Amino acid sequence: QPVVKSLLNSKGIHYNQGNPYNLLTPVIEKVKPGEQSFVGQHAATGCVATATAQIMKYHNYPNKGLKDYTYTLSSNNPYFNHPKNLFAAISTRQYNWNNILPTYSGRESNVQKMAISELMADVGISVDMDYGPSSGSAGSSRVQRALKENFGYNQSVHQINRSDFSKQDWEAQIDKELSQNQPVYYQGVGKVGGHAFVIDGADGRNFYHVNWGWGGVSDGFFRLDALNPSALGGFNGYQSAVVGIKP
Ligand SMILES: N#C[C@H](Cc1cccc(N=[S@@](=O)(F)N2CCC(C(N)=O)CC2)c1)NC(=O)OCc1ccccc1
Repeated sequence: QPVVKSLLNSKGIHYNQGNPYNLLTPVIEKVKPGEQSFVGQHAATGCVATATAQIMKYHNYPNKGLKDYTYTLSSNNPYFNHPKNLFAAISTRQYNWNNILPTYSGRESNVQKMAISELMADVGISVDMDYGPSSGSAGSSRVQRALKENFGYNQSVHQINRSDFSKQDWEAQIDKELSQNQPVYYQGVGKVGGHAFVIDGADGRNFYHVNWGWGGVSDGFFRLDALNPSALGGFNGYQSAVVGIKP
């Protein structure tokens, strides 16, 4: 195993799901029965969209979108009135990656805040995001499609499932991407549900650096079968990844 210092940290890339990243997500319309109300608030960007956007910022690509996308919200969603359709005019987008900053603390211009909110909403719509105070997505299977068809990433983009490999071969896939200066999309499921994040480093002793997409919270080094962030209370089952992410 090679040693690779965290690729996202080297570029100051630290995104989150709340403000100002979610200023263009759908505004919540209903109160989930018996729950405290989130009406009038923008939905979370979703960890699937945050992890993908962090990878896209690392490559600063694309300058122009390739294809629009539309989908209909799941009728199960208790936060919006149905039927609810969402649309992103990605094919007309001129992404200004000099306005899409590596991280936001609130001191930024509104041109810069709207630039990252544009990307976060475009990416989220591209992966059929189930919006809410927390926002969910199928993850890897839609990330690989969206990066290729909507944003024109390389044909090398594809999803790999943990159940298809030995432990050695699975880690070898991750190690190859990192040594190519290519961060890796990753996701897993725990008792509380699933989460999507980014692998961008390796300690050379089977610990991997993780960017959970929570603005830096619990970021550090973890083993692939012990992805237990302290912010939870792990995402070690049904693990999948998207590799070969490059222009
Ligand atoms: N931010 C953010 C969201 C947080 C969130 C929001 C709502 C529900 C939820 N829990 S889920 O119950 F829906 N869960 C259990 C069953 C699993 C399965 N059987 O595939 C799917 C995942 C998690 N994260 C995310 O969307 O997880 C992507 C992901 C997708 C597949 C696998 C791993 C991760």
